[PDB]
Parts: sequence; C-alpha cells; structure tokens
Amino acid sequence: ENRIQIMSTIAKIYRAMSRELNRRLGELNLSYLDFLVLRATSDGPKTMAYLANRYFVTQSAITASVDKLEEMGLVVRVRDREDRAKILIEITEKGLETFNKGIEIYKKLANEVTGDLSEDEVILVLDKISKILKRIEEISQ
Amino acid sequence: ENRIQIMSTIAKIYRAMSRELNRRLGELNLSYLDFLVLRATSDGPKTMAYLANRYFVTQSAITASVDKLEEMGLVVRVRDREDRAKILIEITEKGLETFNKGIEIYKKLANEVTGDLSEDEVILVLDKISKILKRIEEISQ
Ligand SMILES: [Ca+2]
Ligand SMILES: [Ca+2]
Repeated sequence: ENRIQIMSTIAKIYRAMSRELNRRLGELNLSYLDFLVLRATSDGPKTMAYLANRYFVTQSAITASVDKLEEMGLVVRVRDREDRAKILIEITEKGLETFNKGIEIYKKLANEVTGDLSEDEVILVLDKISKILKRIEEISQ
Repeated sequence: ENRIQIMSTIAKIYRAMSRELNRRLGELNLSYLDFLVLRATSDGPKTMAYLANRYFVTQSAITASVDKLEEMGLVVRVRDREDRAKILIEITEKGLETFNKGIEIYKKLANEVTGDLSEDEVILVLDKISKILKRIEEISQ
C-alpha cells in the first residue's frame, strides 16, 4: 500500500543517491562515508563510537575512513591531556575546505534530483518526512 | 537549504529503517538484504547480476545472501537446459511464505513510522518523491 511504498521509495532513492554521490565525491578523493565523517566533524569533534552509530556503519569501517582522512590531512585524532585513551576526531582546515567542496557537490545533485518539484512541493515533503525520521529514530534506538 | 535537507533526511530515514528492519527480520532468520532478495524473486526469477545492481551491493554480498537462502530452502538456482552456466535465482514455496511474513513486518513498521501522517499526507509525499526517484535513477545509471 501507500505507506509501504513511501518507505520502499525512500530506500530506492537512497541507494541511487549513494551510487551517484560516491561517483561525484570520487573526484574529491572521497567515498560517501568519508564525506559523512567530514560532515559530522565539520561542526565539532566527534568520538569514533558516535560516527559508527549515527551513520549506521561498523567500527572497522569508521576506523578505515578515519585512517584515510588522517593520511589525507583532513582530520586529526585529538587526545585528552590527562588520558590520551579518550579520542575525538577533529576536522582540519584542509578538511573543512574539502567538506565545503563536497557539500557543493551534494547541493548540485540535490537540485537536479528534486528538479521536478517546485519550492512549495519541496517544503511539503520535507516537513512531512521529518516526522517519519523522528519516529523511526525513536523506534530503532 | 530545503532540497539538501530533503535528501539528507531521506538518508537518515533509510539508515534508521535499515537498522530496525534488520532487527525485526532477524526473527525470521533474515537480514534486510536477504529479505530484498526474496522480494526481488517473489515476482519472478532474477539473475545474480540484476540483484547486485538493483540493490546496490557487491556481487560477493549477493552470493553470500543467495547461498544462505538456498541452504534455508528459500530459493534455488535454476539452470538452462542447454547451458547450465546461465543461472537464475528462483524463489521456493517456503521462500514465498517467508517473504510474505517479511512483507507483513515491513507493513507494520511502515504504518508505525508514518503514523503522524494522514492518508492524504502520505499521498502527497509518495507522488512527489516518486519523481525524485525517477530522476536519480536516470542520473546514476
Ligand atoms: Ca526508543
Ligand atoms: Ca542515464
């Protein structure tokens, strides 16, 4: 029915978007996951546990992405002055510049895919699916 | 902006849904991917290449899922009478019964997550995001 198809359509959109984002982000030497790590750290340092949980990936996947971004000079591991065991992933100036280029790629793609929708239609959809997100996040965890 | 957030919200919804589906489908001894393989074959036999492409996963992931469903007696590998190299994954009666239970789990979860949306609101969203899906599929491949 309708409610089923809304969720299945969201899934198909995500898969297709993920494929294209990986392709376009590739020119920035990033994968979609790498870009998400930069997005997460762009507004403040994040624990690796947070990253894995928030974006639903394995801790090994986060370790791999962070190791990569670190070698690329986009993020750094920050340790507590009294306990270096406590780690936070902090974005670098270079990381922020790359993130900004990535967000622009995202912006352009988003405009393209929603091209059939007028500003108002975009508004209706956003407001409504925002409620779906709130519920599933309350349900799943 | 709005168009960006529509796509990012869709992504968050997908991740959260995926987590919960894996959890609920688990009781049916299935992962979300396994369930998708059953969904794909429920209406007709599918090539393994199709499965990997349609649901954006690696061929090794499909091989693993198909090997599993085959051992579970939910699907079978069908070969051409003149060229056994040509393979199609066909669902079994048991596979269809399990798929049906899976679709019911999906149905209930969908009703829950879209609970804040009235039938009409569900209609508006579906019609509109369907256009987004058409575009991204045209763009990505
Ligand atoms: Ca909860
Ligand atoms: Ca095309």
